[PDB]
Amino acid sequence: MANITVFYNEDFQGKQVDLPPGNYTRAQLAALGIENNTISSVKVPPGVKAILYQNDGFAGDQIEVVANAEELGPLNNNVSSIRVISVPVQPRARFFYKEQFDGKEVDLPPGQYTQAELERYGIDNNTISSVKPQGLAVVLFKNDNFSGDTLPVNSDAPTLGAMNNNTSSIRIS
Ligand SMILES: [Ca+2]
Ligand SMILES: [Ca+2]
Repeated sequence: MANITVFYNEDFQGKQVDLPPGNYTRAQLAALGIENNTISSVKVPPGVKAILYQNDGFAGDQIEVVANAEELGPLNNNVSSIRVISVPVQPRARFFYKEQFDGKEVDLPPGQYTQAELERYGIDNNTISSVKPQGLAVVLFKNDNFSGDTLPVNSDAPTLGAMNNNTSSIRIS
């Protein structure tokens, strides 16, 4: 019942398409219609972990995700091959764009992120705000390699766009 959902245009914009898990490429896609510069944004719920592949035929710099990716990454200039495999259930956290549990919503599973993936994997170098732990507590860092001042969000906070200065790294515990 799971299935990844891509977006034609960037910024989580542009008609989306639901593709079933499993491994496939330009061949299967040829059957559909989309291919190449199209898988701009992505949205993949838990229960499964996806792996993207720039060049078709499963080649080129690959990627790995299990949540949504408003801004995939630099290699987003070309996409066609992918690989998805079911995965155990894992809680996560939910962040909102505007300060008011609103605006572009993004979420990430438990783990660690830096000033590169995090931003280009859920939001960006900043503009976070209101957070809502969907299952695990969230901790923010104000420096690369998660090393410096921090703000451990041990609970609900539908408003935080006034403290986290430049979120360089995070740790969903
Ligand atoms: Ca963009
Ligand atoms: Ca806020």
